[PDB]
Amino acid sequence: KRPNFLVIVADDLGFSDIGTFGGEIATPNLDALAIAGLRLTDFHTASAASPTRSMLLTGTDHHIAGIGTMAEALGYEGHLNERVVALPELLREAGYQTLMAGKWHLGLKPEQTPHARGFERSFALLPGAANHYGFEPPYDESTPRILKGTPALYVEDERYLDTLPEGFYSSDAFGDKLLQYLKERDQSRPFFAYLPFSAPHWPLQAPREIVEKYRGRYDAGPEALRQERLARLKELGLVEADVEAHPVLALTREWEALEDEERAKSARAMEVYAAMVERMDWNIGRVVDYLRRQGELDNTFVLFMSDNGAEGALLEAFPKFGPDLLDFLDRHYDNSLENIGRANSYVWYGPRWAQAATAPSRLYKAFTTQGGIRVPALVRYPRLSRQGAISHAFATVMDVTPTLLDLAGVRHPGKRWRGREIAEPRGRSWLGWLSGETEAAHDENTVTGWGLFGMRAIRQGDWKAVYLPAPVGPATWQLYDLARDPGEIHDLADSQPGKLAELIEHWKRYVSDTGVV
Ligand SMILES: O=P(O)(Oc1cccc(Br)c1)c1ccccc1
Ligand SMILES: [Ca+2]
Repeated sequence: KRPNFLVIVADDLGFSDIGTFGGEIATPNLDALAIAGLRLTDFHTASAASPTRSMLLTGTDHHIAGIGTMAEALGYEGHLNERVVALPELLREAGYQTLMAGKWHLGLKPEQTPHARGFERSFALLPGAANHYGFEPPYDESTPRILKGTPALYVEDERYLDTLPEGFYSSDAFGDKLLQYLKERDQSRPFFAYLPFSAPHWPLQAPREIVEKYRGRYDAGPEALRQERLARLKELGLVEADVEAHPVLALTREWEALEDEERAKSARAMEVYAAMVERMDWNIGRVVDYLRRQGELDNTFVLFMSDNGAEGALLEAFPKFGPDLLDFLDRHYDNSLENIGRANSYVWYGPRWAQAATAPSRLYKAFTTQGGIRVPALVRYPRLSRQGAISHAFATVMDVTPTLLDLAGVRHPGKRWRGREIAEPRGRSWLGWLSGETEAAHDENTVTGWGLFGMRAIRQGDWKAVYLPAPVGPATWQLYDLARDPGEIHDLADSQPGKLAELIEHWKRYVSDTGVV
């Protein structure tokens, strides 16, 4: 009996959003998995979506894997490249049926789809985002660049779909298709099921009957929400009782300065966001419940994670996502209070709502601070001894591929594969740790880097240096002790210059080992 694998990925979901991670959002199915399983407080991705995915499915750094930056902002090919082999390719050759429904974000062309990169069945959104209901604006030269880059471009296997079924809603469709593939499976061989949702990613959109469950829940605003989330994190033991939260940084007006109408719309956005997450969770339950009734769940290793920190961006602030985003939305969408959440609305919830969900951490998605890279994760697999607990052991998304190969009885092919030279995993298997033999998969000497959009981080043990350029940081290296300062508040660069210079060496090594530009 070799295990099945179920890897579920939420898109821009925040660290404390779900119930068992401190949240008020209804997530009964993930909560059952998390309390019985092991929850992780020091698990890491990249600061953004496609880089994190490139890493999940190869076991090495996104700069090696082809996503050195996002395609949309151009191993810098803009897709998963031929210098790496992908987990599903490896498992498919060892007898696993490879199944996916969800967001891909690792290439748009035939030779780059899931069906080209190791999946026997796949239903995928290829770009980084799209309208959850398939409602499309007009496309021409003049359409905002951010909209031109996010059409509802789906594929099933090799067939690019020219229409979507009626009632299409992204999370419900991904639940539907993965269930179909599981029910159609060969019941006497194991599976690798990959369930990358595009929820709760903008535009924020969800069925009204779920949104209505949160009516008025967010009327006290995002600081009030942050205070609730931090109290609950502490109460549950997810964060140390006296942790100092990083201060909230935003260029928008604070809740109390806002006019009544603006508040009503901003709260309605966060109501919609909550319904996205509950509705995601509902589709996760349909899949998990089917596996359970089949007698398969207990020999399934289940991993759930978000792909980056919660999304604080103001899409109207990046004129390269335009020209004229807001004017185009005014003319083509209906963002009135009543309509927010339907197919022809288009909103994002902004920096303050997002910081409520990353607290105590500094900032959010697209930064190299812990706000952008520390994400919620859980593992439910009852053959592991380390279950029912909360672990603060350091771990990354690069650890997953090695772990699953290990569990599957499969050797990584080393440096050549299908007659091409290839990269070897930078992560470490979780099996010694999760099987209870060791306290963690890494130690006080483990070195890890990040670099993206001109920001840097370098970590060794619990020591981390960060580099944020202008206008979002001081354009210099800052040094943090994450054992004492999870908020990355107290810069130690002057009190501990030897430690920093050491980390700076490690950074140069990372640049040269990974090909960072
Ligand atoms: O994965 P994505 O959500 O990532 C980012 C990263 C930095 C800033 C922003 Br805004 C979105 C994204 C979605 C669609 C097109 C381009 C990028
Ligand atoms: Ca994402």
